[PDB]
Amino acid sequence: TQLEQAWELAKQRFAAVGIDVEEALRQLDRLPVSMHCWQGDDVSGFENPEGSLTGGIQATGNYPGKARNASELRADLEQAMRLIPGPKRLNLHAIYLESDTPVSRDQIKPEHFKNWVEWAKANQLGLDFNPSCFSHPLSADGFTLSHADDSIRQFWIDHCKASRRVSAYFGEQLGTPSVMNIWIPDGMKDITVDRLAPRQRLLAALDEVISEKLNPAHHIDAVESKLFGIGAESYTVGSNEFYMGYATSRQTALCLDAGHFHPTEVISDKISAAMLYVPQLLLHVSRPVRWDSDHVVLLDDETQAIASEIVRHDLFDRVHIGLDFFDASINRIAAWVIGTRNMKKALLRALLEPTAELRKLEAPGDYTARLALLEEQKSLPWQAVWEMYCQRHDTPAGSEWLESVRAYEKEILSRR
Amino acid sequence: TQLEQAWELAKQRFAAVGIDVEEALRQLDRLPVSMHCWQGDDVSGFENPEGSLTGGIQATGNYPGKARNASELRADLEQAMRLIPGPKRLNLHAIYLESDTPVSRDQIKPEHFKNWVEWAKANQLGLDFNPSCFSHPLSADGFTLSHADDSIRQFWIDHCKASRRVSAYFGEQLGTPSVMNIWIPDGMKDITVDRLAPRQRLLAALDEVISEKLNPAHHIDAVESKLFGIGAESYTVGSNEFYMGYATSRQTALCLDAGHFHPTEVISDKISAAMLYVPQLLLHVSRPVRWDSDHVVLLDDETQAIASEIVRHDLFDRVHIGLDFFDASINRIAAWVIGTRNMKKALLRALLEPTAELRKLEAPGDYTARLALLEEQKSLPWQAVWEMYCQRHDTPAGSEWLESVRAYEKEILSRR
Amino acid sequence: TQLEQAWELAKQRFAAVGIDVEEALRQLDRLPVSMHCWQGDDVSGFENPEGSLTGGIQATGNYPGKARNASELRADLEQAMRLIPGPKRLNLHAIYLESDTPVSRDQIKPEHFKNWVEWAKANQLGLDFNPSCFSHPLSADGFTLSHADDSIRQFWIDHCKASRRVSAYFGEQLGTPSVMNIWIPDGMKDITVDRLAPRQRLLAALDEVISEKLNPAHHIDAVESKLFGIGAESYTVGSNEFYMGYATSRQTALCLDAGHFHPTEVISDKISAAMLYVPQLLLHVSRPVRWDSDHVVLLDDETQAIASEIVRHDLFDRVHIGLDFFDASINRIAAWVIGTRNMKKALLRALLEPTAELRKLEAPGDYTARLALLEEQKSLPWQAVWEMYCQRHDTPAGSEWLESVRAYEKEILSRR
Amino acid sequence: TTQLEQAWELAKQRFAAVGIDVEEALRQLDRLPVSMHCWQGDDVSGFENPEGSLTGGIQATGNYPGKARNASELRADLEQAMRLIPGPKRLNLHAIYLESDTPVSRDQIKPEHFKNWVEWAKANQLGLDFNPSCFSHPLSADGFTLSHADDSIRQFWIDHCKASRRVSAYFGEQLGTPSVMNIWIPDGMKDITVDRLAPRQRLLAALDEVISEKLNPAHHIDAVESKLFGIGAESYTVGSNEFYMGYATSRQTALCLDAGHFHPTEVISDKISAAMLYVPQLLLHVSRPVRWDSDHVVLLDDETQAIASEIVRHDLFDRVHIGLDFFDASINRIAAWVIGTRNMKKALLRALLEPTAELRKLEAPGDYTARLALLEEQKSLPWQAVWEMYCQRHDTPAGSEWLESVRAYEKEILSRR
Ligand SMILES: C[C@H](O)[C@H](O)[C@@H](O)[C@@H](O)CO
Ligand SMILES: C[C@H](O)[C@H](O)[C@@H](O)[C@@H](O)CO
Ligand SMILES: C[C@H](O)[C@H](O)[C@@H](O)[C@@H](O)CO
Ligand SMILES: C[C@H](O)[C@H](O)[C@@H](O)[C@@H](O)CO
Ligand SMILES: [Zn+2]
Ligand SMILES: [Zn+2]
Ligand SMILES: [Zn+2]
Ligand SMILES: [Zn+2]
Repeated sequence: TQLEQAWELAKQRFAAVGIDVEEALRQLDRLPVSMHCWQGDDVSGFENPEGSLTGGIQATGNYPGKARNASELRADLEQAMRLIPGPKRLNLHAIYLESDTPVSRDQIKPEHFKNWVEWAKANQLGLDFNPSCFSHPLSADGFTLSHADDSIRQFWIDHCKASRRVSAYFGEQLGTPSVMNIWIPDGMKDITVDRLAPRQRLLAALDEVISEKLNPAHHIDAVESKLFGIGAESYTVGSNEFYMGYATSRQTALCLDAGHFHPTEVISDKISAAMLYVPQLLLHVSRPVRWDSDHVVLLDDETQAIASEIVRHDLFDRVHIGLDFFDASINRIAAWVIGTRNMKKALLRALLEPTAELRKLEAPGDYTARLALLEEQKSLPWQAVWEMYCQRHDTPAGSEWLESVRAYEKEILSRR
Repeated sequence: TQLEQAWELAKQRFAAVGIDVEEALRQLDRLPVSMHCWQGDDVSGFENPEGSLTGGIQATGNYPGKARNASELRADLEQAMRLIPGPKRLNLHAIYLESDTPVSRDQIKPEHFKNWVEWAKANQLGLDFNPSCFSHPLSADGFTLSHADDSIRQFWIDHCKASRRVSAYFGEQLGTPSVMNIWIPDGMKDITVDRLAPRQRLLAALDEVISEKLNPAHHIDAVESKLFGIGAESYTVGSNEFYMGYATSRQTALCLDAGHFHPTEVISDKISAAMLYVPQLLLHVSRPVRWDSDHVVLLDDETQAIASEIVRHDLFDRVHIGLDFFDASINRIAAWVIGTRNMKKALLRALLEPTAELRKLEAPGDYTARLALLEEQKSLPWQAVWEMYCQRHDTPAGSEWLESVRAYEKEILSRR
Repeated sequence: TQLEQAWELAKQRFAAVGIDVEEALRQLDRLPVSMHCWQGDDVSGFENPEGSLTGGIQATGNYPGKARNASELRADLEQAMRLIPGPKRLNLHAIYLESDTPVSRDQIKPEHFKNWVEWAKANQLGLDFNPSCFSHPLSADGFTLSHADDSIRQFWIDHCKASRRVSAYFGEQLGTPSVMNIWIPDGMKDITVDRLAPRQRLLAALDEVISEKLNPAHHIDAVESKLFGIGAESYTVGSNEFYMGYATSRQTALCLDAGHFHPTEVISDKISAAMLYVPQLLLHVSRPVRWDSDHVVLLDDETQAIASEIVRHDLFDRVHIGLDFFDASINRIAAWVIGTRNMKKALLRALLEPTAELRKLEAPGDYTARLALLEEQKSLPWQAVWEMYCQRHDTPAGSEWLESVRAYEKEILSRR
Repeated sequence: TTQLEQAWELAKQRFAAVGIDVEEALRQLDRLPVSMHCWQGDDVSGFENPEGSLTGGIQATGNYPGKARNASELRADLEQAMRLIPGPKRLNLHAIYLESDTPVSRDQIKPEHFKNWVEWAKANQLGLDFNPSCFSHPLSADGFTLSHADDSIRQFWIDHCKASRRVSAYFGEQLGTPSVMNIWIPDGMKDITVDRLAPRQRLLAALDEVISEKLNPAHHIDAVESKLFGIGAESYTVGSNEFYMGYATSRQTALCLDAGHFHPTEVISDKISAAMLYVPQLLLHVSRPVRWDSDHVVLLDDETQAIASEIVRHDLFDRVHIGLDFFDASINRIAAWVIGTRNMKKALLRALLEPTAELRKLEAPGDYTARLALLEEQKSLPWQAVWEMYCQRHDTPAGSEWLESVRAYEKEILSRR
């Protein structure tokens, strides 16, 4: 009732401002968030779980309950999924393959993802994918695709090519393209003499990695740039410009990770620029805290700004919204929960924006009104709309979800 | 009715989290916001109205309607005040003095501020003050109080000494101490050989400037650092360390300006640290956009942070909340309206936080719940609380205030 | 004699480390620096000299002696040039035209630059050009090529196409291609609603601007990204990505200005990535000081970094080196002097690097040798090498050149 | 003569032209010791628990072989570096570097657990500086130590620090030079924080407790080191800049400024003149951050140079304590120390060779053109020959050759661990 009242009051309020709450909700239903699987087990995977996170990335904290196998992960995702309203997808890492016998990265197969697929099918989730170019013996020098050693490079070329097939298979089965993100950690710790050659090797390898033409309705290739990593602070082969060059020149999607840029730099600004040269965008929405730290997405400035950028431009299809974080210092199910929910709260908010009006004031140089309107948006009752969205998806509206998380912990997590 | 309705619902919602919205309102009214006079006329002042803004600060935009005299300013202020709910104060600069005849900065007197005082009483506003140490022949070298020339330096000293006397007068008259902030533009543009001599002279001058012991119930001295300014980019005499040092040893108030630090640096963090060392804090809430640009204050991450830090620690007495912006690209009144309501909105939300519980969770390492609840706070119905606050203060609840501005503009600003 | 000896020694030290100093000088002679004309008059131009620098760019300080016409400018330039060893070019702005009658920027013609051309011929200078998209009533809104108004746009587009015609003229005449850079201040000062449309317009306009096919051997087009400017702090139409995309897609040259990026962002890193996609690069070596302040180029980390990347990669043809600074607080000739000499020094030091060796150490994981070998170069006698370069070029090797300035000052600048 | 001699003589003249006395410079360089950090020798592992994980928000990156593994190795390693670095040095010790047969609780160390250090110090003519170790420890696992809400955890840390003070004083007493004892804690939060006051308040009262024992300034100086953020502690730092500036001022302790502990673009060279008008002394942790407090080797760069300039400009020979702070585990540790050390010294030399008075004078006259121009020209003045001469005079290799030695030491020695 309370929700209902609150909701009805809000319907009016916004109605008065040319804002349709019901259309907003419906629109929110068209914006699936691809939840990254790796937040479930600290990016450990099933190749070699107990094994060491490498690649300039680090999961911090020692919170208990990480999932230890596929079975647990899915149980975890599910618990998470039932507290997050609306559309979601699952973003899988090659290292999350399910096999009886070990599989050389350069030999993976669709079959090794069969259980995921099936589960996706039963959970009504699309699947996204990623070759795993880190935490590997051959990723030990700090180079994979750009590595000078031909064999090494080949092996990474081979892994990604195969990964494309797994992806293609995902969409074939699921009926939704699987976006396949290519992120390599390649780079240097200190003053480099040759940033050139390594960029060149990368270029050619990427080239080779994409050679195989696959059906766009099943699969999409994306590239992710990064500024620096722990242990590779000085130079990243695959820089922003490198990939911009690449995505543009080869027409692949471009992945923009919110924690991968310079201080003060924001990907929300990059969206509109990039969409004029690259077919599609993949966004790894992350919260960086002074480094690509991978903290949990908040309902904050940048998250909201990203959201607006998407929504304002009706990028329902060319933008694949993903999450990218891995906080190991809190309950991971909650992490996913909070992050996911925030992303959606940010999208809804953007969807409740009287954008045409504002676009309008703006085009007219009425910057006073622009500012004023945007700021007043913040005090409109959008919470009421969020809470109803939750309820229509039979998801807790408020803090109560924590209880569910606290109960699953008790019964399941505490015994791992 | 609707407000009353949303109000009532919010009352319960918050009550459920142990928050008494009524109390919150009462507390808000204990948090005066000191509106800066200079946004009204782009810091032109009345000594030399038309006659260049200098010191590394600048007002941008050529939006019409700026006040041209004290009369216009008070009128503009008043319009602003009626759209801003609750307690406010006016923060004045010396060049805003009123005299028939010109007055040397080194010879200002209370009396050049009499009108101000009477208006202040009429409007039930408190007054704060500031020596004007820029826009002046005597400051064109880029040094005032740190000036090598004994004469010039003496002039600035004397000017600030007189100032304190003005300020002290305000406190006496209004029954509320007047905080007088000390801000100099002293610095260098390029590579500097000696950052020491200027600082030594600044130190000596300030001591000289505050040597006259005045009644604390009437006046308080504050000092504000800065990192860089246009045309004094390389070095700044009164830096952060300089003034933390000064305020700490001399026991003056410390002034923290949100647009005065390094990229990513935040004053929110500084509050709790500084207060452990200085007797009072003066906050210059400002929005920087890649420089000390003085844009209008938004209800954003940082402003919220600021509000939270104050409130969480019951900083009602020791913190003097001020604004510091000067957008000349939009309507000045709106500027003040958006900024002040934004500050108050942040405080109010801060007042509606279940800090005790959060504190307690935090104190137990319950970081999962801290983050969750923190985040869930963002969706509690504070907006209903704000709107009733606006209402109880006969202030517009929403964007309708823009119509008042628009009206005033047409009928009065259009005529300037 | 002293110099002579210094040389021999240096000559030996270096050979001792696989470095041929003769060969460096030779190489240095293959690296011209394009001196920006605008430093001589604080970007006043001849169109409307006494008129007002607009564009989010600024010139600070009030150092006397500014040139006020082509004559002075060329006079000041020559004094500079005689104090700067080796190759140079002049980079001209459209507003530096010479006409008896005022010209609409959309109608400039080669003939408006004939004097510059003949002067260039007499001084063995190549010439570079730039359309002027600021300090103009048609730029007063903060938009030019991306203006929503078709006519304004048109105006700017037109101006640009004409510019290209002047540039080609230069190269046909001079026998070396003129690089024509396109920089526009378009952006917003505050929170922007629509970042997409202005970029779409920009895009289209650009396409139109470059439509007229020119002789590559005479003319080259370059686009220059920027992050933010004063009074346009919140969003910049031609942001990094926009032009990265653009240059790659249309295959124009990319212009990298060292003062246009985020804090801590460096163009030195961008060189080699950009070069795998764009056919050419134009560098605007500048020194930002917490904003694109345009201070004089120092022989510092980034300047040196920039030089290394060029040299390391033998980008003797695809990279066009130019300066970009305008300090109005010190003698302007001095400014060019210090600036270009510095750039030249950075280049030589880079040419003195035992690159093939370091490259090989780094290819082998010999990071220890790398780092040490890198820092030791800093103490080899490159100076004996520089000073000889200077002697051979009949330029002061040392600080003595300050005297020629001081004199010129007296003698000339002093009457202005 | 030797080429070096030639080149020296030439510089000798060039510098005398600008009024600089090269011999005077070298003399001054010898009054500016660089306290080398011991932890670069073993990736901050310590001896308490040599392998067993670095914590507190700092990390050593790189898997370069050879790390020293005990006080003997460390000492030998330090020696090799020292022979390749000219002039004055000091050694900066951390408590975990203690030497004991038995295991010692941090809160109970004693002067006796560093006796070998002291002895070797006198032998080598090194003054010793010190530090309590507040990380890589079970009682520091929650991320709090001196500011921990827990009374016992707090007490523990407090006790260790108090104790650390006695060792430091004992170092001073023995070496005849005060030992600067730096206080750095990793205290902070990884994520959004509710109560930034409480901890800071606790830290405050703890510090007061920590320095309540009156010791001989001639033997001991307490310094406090602020930090912005650490890995796993990115969002809040108890001992923030303002925290310690306020602390050092109000308590008159020295203030530690770590070149890698501040915001993007923030520089410590700027802080020196400011800081010194309020605090008695300064301790500098010259370090090279690369996007985070990563502890990369100090180079001859813009900031290192500026740091030096600021010290030398104000003849800060006694109130400024020049230390190094870096830990790169991806290259030969000896080389690391060597590079960093000489670099600092190179910078210092440059400052000594600068014509300050004239520069200062131009500046005081608004002759900003001369100033800039002259600053730039210093840069191509042959300070190098001077440096090569400082090297020779201290029987340290002048150039790159030092690498050959590191090479050989690694072959024989390092290549066996
Ligand atoms: C697991 C995943 O591939 C990874 O987080 C990348 O997206 C990258 O952003 C981290 O540097
Ligand atoms: C007008 C006012 O005194 C001024 O804005 C100062 O507070 C300072 O923050 C600007 O650098
Ligand atoms: C004058 C010149 O065209 C201009 O400075 C541009 O290069 C741009 O870098 C300034 O923001
Ligand atoms: C080992 C040493 O105590 C440590 O490096 C501190 O100085 C601090 O700067 C690292 O965050
Ligand atoms: Zn990512
Ligand atoms: Zn201020
Ligand atoms: Zn430029
Ligand atoms: Zn340190």
